[PDB]
Amino acid sequence: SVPWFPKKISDLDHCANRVLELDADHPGFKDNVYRKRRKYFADLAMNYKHGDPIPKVEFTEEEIKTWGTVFQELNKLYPTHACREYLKNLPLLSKYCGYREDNIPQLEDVSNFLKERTGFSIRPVAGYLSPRDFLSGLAFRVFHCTQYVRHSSDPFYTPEPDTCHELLGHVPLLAEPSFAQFSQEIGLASLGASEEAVQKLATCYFFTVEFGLCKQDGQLRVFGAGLLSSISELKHALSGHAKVKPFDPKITCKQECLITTFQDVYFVSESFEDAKEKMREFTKTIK
Ligand SMILES: CCCn1c(=O)[nH]c(=O)c2c1nc(Cc1nc3cc4c(cc3[nH]1)OCO4)n2Cc1ccccc1
Ligand SMILES: [Fe+3]
Repeated sequence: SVPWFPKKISDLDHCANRVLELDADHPGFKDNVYRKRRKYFADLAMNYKHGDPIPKVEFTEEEIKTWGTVFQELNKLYPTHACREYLKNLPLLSKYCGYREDNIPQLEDVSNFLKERTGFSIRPVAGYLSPRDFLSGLAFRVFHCTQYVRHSSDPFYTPEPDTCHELLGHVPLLAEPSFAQFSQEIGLASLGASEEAVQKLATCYFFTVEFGLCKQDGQLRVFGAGLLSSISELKHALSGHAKVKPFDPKITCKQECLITTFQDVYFVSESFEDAKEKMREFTKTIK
């Protein structure tokens, strides 16, 4: 008995809304106005259907300032920290999608850019989905993406994904063919897979797509989106203070995914091609 899974891109309409409303420690928890703004974003995502243009948003001066603060600091770090594929694609986004300190890019523009480059596209998502449903988007080269901005009281830290994390952390690598293929194959492996297998694929995703390191020309570089949008952990990850291990799915999938602190350990992939090969070998063992 295989569980239901999407068979075509529009089938994500039936799981994208199955969202499993701020946590007590959220910076905007007591902010009625921010709460109202978040309801606005959540409704845009809930009402979205595949085929729609993604609704364009007029961001407030406050939201744009928060983005600018994060953008400015992270861009100082990227040349010495980010992998070559990230650095190659970031300027294309400045040119074609309006990445600037004083402008938050629109998801529809970024989606059109990705569609041309690698066939990836964006779907706005209200909030957290099951790992099964989130990974199933990747099978159709769909990235479920938050559209809201973090609270302005703390521009540097966010307990959840926001659109700064999506646009600065995830998008430049989805524009890279080798990474897009790697990501899609995680989604494909997940379709109709056992609960057990889905969880293991989710953890492998976490320690590559979200917090991965890679080796390039003998150096350690960052490709994980969660690192690329966190000023403090981006620096920490390439400091001598961090614990590092080679990416190895059978080992990596045993590691706990930390959400409110720095990771205990980071995994180093040799290349996106090699990570992809290692996942192919791994998925055979859990089908
Ligand atoms: C299968 C992987 C786990 N996983 C899941 O099971 N379901 C998801 O919906 C999911 C997810 N992962 C991410 C995307 C994501 N990026 C993150 C970056 C972070 C983070 C959490 C993140 N979740 O904390 C540290 O930095 N999402 C999208 C998401 C959207 C809105 C709120 C939370 C999460
Ligand atoms: Fe993420």
